[PDB]
Amino acid sequence: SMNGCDGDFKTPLGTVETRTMTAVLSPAAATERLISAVSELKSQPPSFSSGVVRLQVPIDQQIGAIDWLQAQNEIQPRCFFSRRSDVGRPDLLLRNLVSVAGIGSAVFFRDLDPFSHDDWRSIRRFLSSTSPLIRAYGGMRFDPNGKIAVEWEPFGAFYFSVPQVEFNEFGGSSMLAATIAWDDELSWTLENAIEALQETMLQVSSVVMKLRNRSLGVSVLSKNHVPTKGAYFPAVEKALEMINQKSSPLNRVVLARNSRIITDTDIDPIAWLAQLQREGHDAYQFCLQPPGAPAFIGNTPERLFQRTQLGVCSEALAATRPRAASSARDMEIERDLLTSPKDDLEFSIVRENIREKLNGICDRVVVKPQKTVRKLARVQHLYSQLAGRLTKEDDEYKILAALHPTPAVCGLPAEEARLLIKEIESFDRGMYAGPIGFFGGEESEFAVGIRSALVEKGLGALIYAGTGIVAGSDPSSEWNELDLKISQFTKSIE
Ligand SMILES: C=C(O[C@@H]1C=C(C(=O)O)C=C[C@H]1O)C(=O)O
Ligand SMILES: [Mg+2]
Repeated sequence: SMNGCDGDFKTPLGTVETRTMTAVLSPAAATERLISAVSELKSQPPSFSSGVVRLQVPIDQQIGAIDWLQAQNEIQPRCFFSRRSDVGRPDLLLRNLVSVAGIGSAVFFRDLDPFSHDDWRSIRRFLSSTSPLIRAYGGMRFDPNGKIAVEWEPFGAFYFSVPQVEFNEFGGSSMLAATIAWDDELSWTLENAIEALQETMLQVSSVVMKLRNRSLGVSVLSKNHVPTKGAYFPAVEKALEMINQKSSPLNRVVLARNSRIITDTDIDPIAWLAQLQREGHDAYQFCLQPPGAPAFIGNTPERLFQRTQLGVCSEALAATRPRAASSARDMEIERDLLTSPKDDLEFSIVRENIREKLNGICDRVVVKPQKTVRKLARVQHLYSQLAGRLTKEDDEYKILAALHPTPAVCGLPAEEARLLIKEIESFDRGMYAGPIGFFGGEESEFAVGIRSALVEKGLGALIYAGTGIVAGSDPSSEWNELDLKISQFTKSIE
């Protein structure tokens, strides 16, 4: 492929364009027609020294993108993204993509230095408002200045990629697409790109089985935590005095745990993700797997931001109490959350901090509601949606730079929290609690990379979770909460 960060981001490409083929009925037909479209393009090519050409075949059937991805060979990077069902909740910004899978890279974007405005421009060079589905999938480290552990090395400080071949799932139809990207200045010519693409296309599988199985077929040989429970309690104790004494301004710090599971045979991360998706309501599903890397997957409720043209939306998601088995206990826990003066104050400093980030960029911000409880499968959180209008679409980078990270995954004051995390946590968060999603021309959307796992062949998996330590947090209670948060992974692996 080619690293678009190496490109001349101030010089526009020769073209960025989408070509739609006649619709077919099945994925096997789509794969054959797409092979033919790439061939025809090779024989009647564009002649620019740089460009992006997306060729897409509509499929009349509704096919799950994760089922298509499951059928594919290990052609990396592997991408997956499915936005939230957003059931019943208002869309404050007042054909839609249900899921997308990608294999290979038409162009990728990676650096060891933090994602910068120039990097954002480098990606924007490959997108266009008139090609809405040309999108770059990936994310950014929680802390792009932290020490990178080896398991996170392939991800860099950030990793994005336009798929070589992708499957788009819509409400009542689907689409197979392939993307040709090239830049002679980077010694990745149109002929290089077409040749790489034609090899991948002959490897694409149309045996798209509809998956059902609950058994992943792996035995867990051990489970250990970093930190262990014996190291965690003192760490939370240390944070709690910093908060309650008047030497440290700390009011909130999110402290995380890496739960390591060793398996005999390799976990299939796409199969695992597929099982979280059928059981995951109102959540983002994602996979990011750079070449030669473990697969970063997640099923997260939390939006960092969504942008549609000039409208930007984010949310404040903080505090955690468990769900209860009985209806009366569940409601009592919920009312406790909604009425506690302490929780109100702790949630407010999160909501108001995010509100003002948006307020610094948008003319005016809407907050709705001020405070409710968002109920998930095993936990429930306090919650608030915040939306604002950009003056210009190019302010997208400002949104991203202002919001990541919010106090929901880092803390307050940000400076003192971020450095306590650096000193207390002995593992690399990597892209856990980092932005994960995609850039597009007129639309971009990023989840917060929580409720996620790193899945490594020949090893097993790292399962991540954190909790907000605030005045009055109970170490035993928070430890139990970390177990509840990773429970969607630990149950389904069995
Ligand atoms: C840190 C994440 O949880 C986050 C921290 C919130 C809290 O303060 O409890 C709850 C929702 C998330 O924003 C995680 O689940 O790993
Ligand atoms: Mg807490």
